[PDB]
Amino acid sequence: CCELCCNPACTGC
Repeated sequence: CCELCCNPACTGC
């Protein structure tokens, strides 16, 4: 998770 994206690629917010 980066900020809002908790996907296994940081592209799922």
